[PDB]
Amino acid sequence: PRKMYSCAFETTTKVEDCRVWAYGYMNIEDHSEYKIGNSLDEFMAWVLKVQADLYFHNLKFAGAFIINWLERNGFKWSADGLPNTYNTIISRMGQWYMIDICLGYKGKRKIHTVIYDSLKKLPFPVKKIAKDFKLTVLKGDIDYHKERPVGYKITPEEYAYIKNDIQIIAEALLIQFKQGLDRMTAGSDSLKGFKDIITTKKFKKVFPTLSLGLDKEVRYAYRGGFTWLNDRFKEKEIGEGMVFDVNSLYPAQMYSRLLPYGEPIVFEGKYVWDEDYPLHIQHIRCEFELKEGYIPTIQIKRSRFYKGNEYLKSSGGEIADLWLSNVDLELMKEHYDLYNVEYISGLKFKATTGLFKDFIDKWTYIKTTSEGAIKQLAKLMLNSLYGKFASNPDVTGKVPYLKENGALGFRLGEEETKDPVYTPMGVFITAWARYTTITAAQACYDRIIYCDTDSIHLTGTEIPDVIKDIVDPKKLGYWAHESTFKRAKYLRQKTYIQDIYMKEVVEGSPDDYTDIKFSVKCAGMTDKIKKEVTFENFKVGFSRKMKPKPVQVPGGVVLVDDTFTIK
DNA sequence: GACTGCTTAC
DNA sequence: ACACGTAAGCAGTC
Ligand SMILES: Nc1nc2c(ncn2[C@H]2C[C@H](O)[C@@H](COP(=O)(O)OP(=O)(O)OP(=O)(O)O)O2)c(=O)[nH]1
Ligand SMILES: [Mg+2]
Ligand SMILES: [Mn+2]
Repeated sequence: PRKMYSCAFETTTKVEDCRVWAYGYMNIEDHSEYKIGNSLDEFMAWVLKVQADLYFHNLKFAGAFIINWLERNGFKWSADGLPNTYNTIISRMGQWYMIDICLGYKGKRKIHTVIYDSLKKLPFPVKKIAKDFKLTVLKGDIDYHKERPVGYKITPEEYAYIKNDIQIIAEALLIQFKQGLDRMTAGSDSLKGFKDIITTKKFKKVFPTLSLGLDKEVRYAYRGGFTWLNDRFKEKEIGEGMVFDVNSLYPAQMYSRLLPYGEPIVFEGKYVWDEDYPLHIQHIRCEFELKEGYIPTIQIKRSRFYKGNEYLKSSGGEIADLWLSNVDLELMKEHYDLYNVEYISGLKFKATTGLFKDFIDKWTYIKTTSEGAIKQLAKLMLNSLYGKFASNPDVTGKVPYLKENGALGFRLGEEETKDPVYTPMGVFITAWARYTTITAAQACYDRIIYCDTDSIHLTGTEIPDVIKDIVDPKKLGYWAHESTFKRAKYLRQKTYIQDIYMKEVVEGSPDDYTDIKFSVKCAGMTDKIKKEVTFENFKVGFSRKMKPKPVQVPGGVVLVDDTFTIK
């Protein structure tokens, strides 16, 4: 059995002088076996000898320093596991999962140390993990702005902080390990846990591995959340209003909607109703016009004729070439007049409900009876199961290298593909979610300001009748009354501000409130820049050079300030 | 445009 | 083989 260590670095912040000044490691199963020191050389000597599993919190950061050292001390990158090489799992999106450092083989047994990201299991800051896992946490922080020359000696206080940090993570990881949550990521524990419940034999039967060609066809119909701002309210100062948000929307669809399973049947032309294959994806070419009084529902991506984020009123004289689930197509027919519809071909599926019951019951109970990180973890188990079913087969990743200037660079690796999980489930989970949210928005047409995926933002403070019997703060698939606001302003998708009514005892109301809480929502905008925002300055053209940007420099990674501009 | 390489809102 | 998802976005290179 391989030993497991919780590890951390403390690093300098200068582009011209980027290095580790402190490191710590601690045996997760024996806290007495730990060590803190001021030399990366000393840490990496231990790394190469220990032949164990290491965890850093935010491997993307520490990993840069580790790979900088490896490239300087005779290691090259290799997928083959050759002596004096290292392998990585770094995704196309720049997510770090693994560094596997190989010293060679004794016979057929690999001599290696593997380094994982604890952030993939526990995606919270260390102090938040301590608070919600109820672990010991020291008050205060290391001063990162302090000058620290090579050989700088670690103070007793700094020592205690490093030791605390690695112990918090060690303790939290062990809590999860002893629960059987032992995979390298939350998502991986999620899919495995679901397979444990239904059995692997049943998984294979009910969710067969589709061919890459068929999977690709299915994925044409795979889309995400309905995120939409009503033109009527775009960039206007709004008065009183409210937000409702579905409790676990996608898991609620998984729980109760008609969903596909098994091998699809290919058909040509228009789908013909088949009660045993009641779900389908249809390939069409058509033109369309939005019906008066209906919310637009069609957005077209990867087309030279359309803005991909724009919900379309009209096909505008071009032919829309679409692969659509039956859920989407019926919603399209409800909201649009369709013209010159060419039904080309498609795929039909067997379907049933309840395939995720026990799994959803388990994690919902945990979600409903927990708070903070624990609640958020339960939420992630539910949502990552959906994600795992729609896992892209393309697992091509990034290959690190040391460039001439001594900083790490990356190149796109060789094409790698893995088996599809079950992409039709992904297609229909999101289609039903879109249906749920859009049906509610449409029933609130007179008051609807904005939707993002599973929310409705409404003018006025009275609960609409369409959801009045299904408002609840926790219950699966019910609408939580998220907030009531005194005023708001919506510039564009995922970009809005609200003055929310609050009460001290939490969410408040126009009659009973003690405080007004200014809330900024803006995709891309980081926390310090949000603190700059006011009702007055929140507008297209707003810009602040205060967005931290991680930059590869010689020795590792530093944060430098970049701009964020509302363009 | 494609691409790299980051963010937050779901 | 390991490795949850789309969406909307900003700031760059070539
Ligand atoms: N695959 C995946 N989907 C997510 C994730 N976060 C949100 N989503 C999708 C699925 C969610 O049901 C949906 C709406 O997000 P919310 O933030 O409202 O979470 P949800 O509604 O699940 O729970 P809550 O509203 O917190 O009770 O967006 C994620 O981390 N992974
Ligand atoms: Mg939501
Ligand atoms: Mn929700």
